[PDB]
Amino acid sequence: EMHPRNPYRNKPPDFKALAVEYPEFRKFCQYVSNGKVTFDFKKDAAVRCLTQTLLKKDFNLDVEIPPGHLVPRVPQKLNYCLLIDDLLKANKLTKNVIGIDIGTGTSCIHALIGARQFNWKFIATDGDEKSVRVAHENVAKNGLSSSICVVHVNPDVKTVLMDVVNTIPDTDYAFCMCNPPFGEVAFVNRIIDDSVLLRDRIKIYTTMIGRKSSLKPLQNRLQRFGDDVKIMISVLNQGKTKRWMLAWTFSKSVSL
Repeated sequence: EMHPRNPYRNKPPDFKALAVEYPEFRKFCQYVSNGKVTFDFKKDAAVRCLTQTLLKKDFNLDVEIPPGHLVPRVPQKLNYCLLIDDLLKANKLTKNVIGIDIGTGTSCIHALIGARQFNWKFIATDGDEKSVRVAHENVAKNGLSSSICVVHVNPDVKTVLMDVVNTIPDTDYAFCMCNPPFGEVAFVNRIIDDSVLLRDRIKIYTTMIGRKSSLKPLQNRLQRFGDDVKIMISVLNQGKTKRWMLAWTFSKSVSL
């Protein structure tokens, strides 16, 4: 009941099998006389290693998450990827899928997961320098330099996308992912300012959102374009997590 096509909905990771296959992960597994494998989720090292192990075993991705960073959760990021995959299916844009990932984080997890599981290509973007260092490192480790292009942006500029879409000027991109920096209204409104430009150059605009009451103004802004744009909102899995997805398109050739 996480997501219909998520491989983790009905095949939860077997921590004993992961312990056997990956020894650096089973140091964080508290195997005891209980007969089961016990795992502490309240320690950051354990969650970091769990994410690393899942990426290695299920996506052939050796990734480093450095200390003091967000620890990505593979199932939820994969849910975002699949939600984007379905809309490309409906609007039949599943040929040469070039997308733009914003705020990739330290690990470009959206870019790597898309390039591995969906064969996508990405223009990846982050505003934090150590994160772009580690992003270049991860892309080069996994050999996806021919699939993901990682670009640093100075966060001072209003534009988040127009400095990026310059990278390849003869391409009309398919979509953009974003995980906003954790207030959010200003960031997403900058994205929307880029959205009223570059109108059909990017077919579908998407972003996650964490703050609850950030939806009312943003949507208020989007419906200010009236019939010119289409708007859609979606949810995530795990229940207790509080994240939404917001998508919009000026294209009439698309259907959210």
